[PDB]
Amino acid sequence: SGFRKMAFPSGKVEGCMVQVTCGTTTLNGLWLDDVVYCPRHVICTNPNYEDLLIRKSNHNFLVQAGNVQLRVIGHSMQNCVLKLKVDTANPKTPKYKFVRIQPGQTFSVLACYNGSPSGVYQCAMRPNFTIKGSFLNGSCGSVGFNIDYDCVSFCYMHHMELPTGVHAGTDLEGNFYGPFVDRQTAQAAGTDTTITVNVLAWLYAAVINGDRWFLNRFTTTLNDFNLVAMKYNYEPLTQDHVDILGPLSAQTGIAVLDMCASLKELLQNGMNGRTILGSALLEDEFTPFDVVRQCSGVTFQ
Amino acid sequence: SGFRKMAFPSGKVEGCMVQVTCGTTTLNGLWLDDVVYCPRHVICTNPNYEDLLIRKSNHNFLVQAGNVQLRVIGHSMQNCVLKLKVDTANPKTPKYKFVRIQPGQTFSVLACYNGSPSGVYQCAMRPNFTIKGSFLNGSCGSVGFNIDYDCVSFCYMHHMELPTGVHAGTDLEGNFYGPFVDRQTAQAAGTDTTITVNVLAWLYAAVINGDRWFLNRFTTTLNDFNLVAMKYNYEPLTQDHVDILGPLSAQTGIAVLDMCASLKELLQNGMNGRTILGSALLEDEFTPFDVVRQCSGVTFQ
Repeated sequence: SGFRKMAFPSGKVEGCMVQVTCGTTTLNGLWLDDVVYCPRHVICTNPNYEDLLIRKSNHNFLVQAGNVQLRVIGHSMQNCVLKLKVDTANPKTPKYKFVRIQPGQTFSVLACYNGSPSGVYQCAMRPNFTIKGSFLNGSCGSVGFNIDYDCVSFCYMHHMELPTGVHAGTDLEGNFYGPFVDRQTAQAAGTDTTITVNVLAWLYAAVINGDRWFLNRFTTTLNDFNLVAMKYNYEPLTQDHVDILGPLSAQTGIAVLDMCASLKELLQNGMNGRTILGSALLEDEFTPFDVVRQCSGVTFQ
Repeated sequence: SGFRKMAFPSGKVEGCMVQVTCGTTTLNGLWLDDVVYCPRHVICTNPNYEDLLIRKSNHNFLVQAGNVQLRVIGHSMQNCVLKLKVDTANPKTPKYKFVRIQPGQTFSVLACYNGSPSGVYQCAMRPNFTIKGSFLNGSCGSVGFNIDYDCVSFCYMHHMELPTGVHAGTDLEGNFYGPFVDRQTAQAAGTDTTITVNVLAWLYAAVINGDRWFLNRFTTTLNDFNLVAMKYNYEPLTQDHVDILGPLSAQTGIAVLDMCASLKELLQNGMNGRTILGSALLEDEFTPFDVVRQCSGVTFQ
């Protein structure tokens, strides 16, 4: 019992974190097999990165894997990330994949400085394709990921802080999440929404953990919910959402539409000083999978 | 910028997590050098563990380090943990220490099942020597820890869930945190309090992150604060607390006693629908060190 913002064990990823330096720019790189991935704004000197990259040679890239120099024997650009071919395959290379996540999906971040892992936290991709992360100067290149049995699914590389303090970055093929670019523009996060399906998964987590207050006798149709949801800046709840909550509905015997009625009342009346799962806010950064994982027993390795 | 419940990178500890089986009991063990540490309630069959342990032989203990059997060549009891001498030193043994933490101090938990690491989360030792953790059956033996440069300071081994769903365990010498025992009694958590020094450190974290609302013109003496603190079930604030908040007072230029006056008003008026650092509650599970670490840049490896 208990419920915690849990992150995946980070060792498999720590073994891949390196330091990439070229010029006066130092950031973090991801070393898989004989490639080191890192953000392309490490390239020297309003940019045009194809120009700047042809301007460069391998020996410009200093790659530090712990105490060991790493010799760059080739480079290339893949959208907003640099692929730096090195002469050594990372012996600690886990089985891995590059996958792109949907808004509302969660992942773990291994925040890094100078290729040294600093901390690990769990977060979600906001519906506006930002993440509310914790990053300081030099965290560029830190990656986000999930673990499934033994496989590391890399989904995120960190590029920049947006003026509101939220964070933007790319998948591991270099394609940004959201309408953001790796150059200095006036770019801002669009207005965010609350991930309704996640809040419902969290409420089930509260019920599983004995917090049964918020529940009620009422029920509601999906349409009538979404009419109230939209009013409170909540994502629409789809039939697929309802199906994905099914197993949690089963395990607790509270029908999905019943839980929506509780959410409806929670939105309309607030919480009146009570709390759910140690929180005075409705939490939207736990998916249905996260709840099941943290309430059934599933491990990884 | 941003602020997250961050946990230490867990790889150094994952390399030490093993599986310990004897009888029909399976739990997690900690493999450092040629010792495997684990809770003693793994011993077979109202207990008297000295009796039960002399009843046993090495070959009763099945120790699984991944795919590799581990041969137990000796055992012994150290308070509530079992030390199982094995014939192989853990090649992945990090530099480490066994340290005992004070209530109010935080640590990372690597929740494990069957020696396989499941997740990592940050938590604090409650003033009543419980932790609000996230554990399922089989998490016994999961360890808590901090990392300081390269050194893993093991501070916690998980033993049991208390009737309120909070968690109790020992340091790595087997001495419990709080008045709890590893036998079936009516034991319960005593009434908890809020870790005042931590809430103040968190408020500084909010100020550092632009959340400047809660602040005010007022001030307060330490005595007058504690008179209001005690009323709201908050730990007393000591002069040493005030000194430890010093650097954060400096960095933000809000005197410690001024921040206490804001806390005083927050306790007296509540938050009026606003939030601090994404929370509608005053958070007491970040120490002054945690805030500085997550707002200055400090790494580990």
